[PDB]
Amino acid sequence: SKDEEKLIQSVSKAVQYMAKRRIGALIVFEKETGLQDYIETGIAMDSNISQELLINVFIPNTPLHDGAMIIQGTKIAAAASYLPLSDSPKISKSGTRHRAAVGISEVSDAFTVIVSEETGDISVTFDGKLRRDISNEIFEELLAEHWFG
Amino acid sequence: TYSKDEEKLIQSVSKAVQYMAKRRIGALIVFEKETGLQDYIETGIAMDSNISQELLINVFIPNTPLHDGAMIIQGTKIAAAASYLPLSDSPKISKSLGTRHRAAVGISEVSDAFTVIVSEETGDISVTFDGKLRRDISNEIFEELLAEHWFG
Ligand SMILES: Nc1ncnc2c1ncn2[C@@H]1O[C@H](COP(=O)(O)CP(=O)(O)OP(=O)(O)O)[C@@H](O)[C@H]1O
Ligand SMILES: Nc1ncnc2c1ncn2[C@@H]1O[C@H](COP(=O)(O)CP(=O)(O)OP(=O)(O)O)[C@@H](O)[C@H]1O
Ligand SMILES: [Mn+2]
Repeated sequence: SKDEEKLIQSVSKAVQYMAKRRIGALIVFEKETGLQDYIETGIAMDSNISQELLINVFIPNTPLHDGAMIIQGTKIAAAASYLPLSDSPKISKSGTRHRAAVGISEVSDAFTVIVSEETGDISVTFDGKLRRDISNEIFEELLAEHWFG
Repeated sequence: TYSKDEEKLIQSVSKAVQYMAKRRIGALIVFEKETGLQDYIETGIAMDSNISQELLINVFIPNTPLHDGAMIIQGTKIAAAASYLPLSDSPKISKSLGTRHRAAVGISEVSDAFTVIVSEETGDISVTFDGKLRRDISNEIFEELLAEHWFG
């Protein structure tokens, strides 16, 4: 819908911004698995969403950059939350934010996007499986589909 | 005298303003009284967020989109960031002063809002209300003024 696409653009434009600037980011989009347990380990925001706020949160050396940001519907549920970590061998040993995204994907049906601190690649995790280095067009397609759809 | 959650907030704000004072990070926070600032809210970015010391710090970090302009609070929620306020033209304002000070004042003039400013250059905490700017208040005085202007 017309309003849903503004949010996809807001999110998609923020991760592209952080991709080029090499800012690591970890954003969880809640489906039907309740993530209120993982929200409560972070800082509550209950915030509306905007490309500018998404970028501010993940600025390095800031309080909210540490941990995952959790989205519930149209609002920022929390920032700086910690997700559990998977120990599966398929994970390449070459980041923790990648560990956290797979972790939450094994324990929930959430859709998580990761931007790599070192490479700037856009990766996603859902259904316990990591999808690495996807293009922006592919990312918007998947985000639209898992987030609303 | 004040509710436990009400005191949660002050502290939150108070710890955020102190952190930014020592680091010389400029900040501008407007607390809405009864004059509606929705016109000034609409010039920023909407947030409608809850308050925490950590978010207040993130907003005003230099070189970020949300740092330039004012943060406007309505009750318990951050209404918007990067809002712009009118600039005072009073002759008494010192040429030495920053735009934001100029701004706070301005806002003071046309509304009954309570505005706090931390100067990038000195780290001094100043507050604004009723067209009057009171410079360099101490942290203890700031919590007193904020509590009474914010929650009456
Ligand atoms: N429980 C948890 N759940 C989710 N994310 C976490 C987490 N603990 C830490 N993080 C994220 O992990 C990031 C830091 O990871 P680090 O301790 O620097 C190992 P790293 O990610 O491999 O660094 P690198 O990516 O540069 O190699 C933090 O910035 C935080 O965002
Ligand atoms: N109308 C307004 N309302 C609120 N804040 C304002 C404002 N106009 C400017 N500011 C604040 O003023 C600060 C910049 O001070 P200025 O006097 O404008 C030097 P500047 O060139 O604008 O700094 P810049 O280097 O960020 O451009 C900005 O952080 C912004 O926060
Ligand atoms: Mn200037």
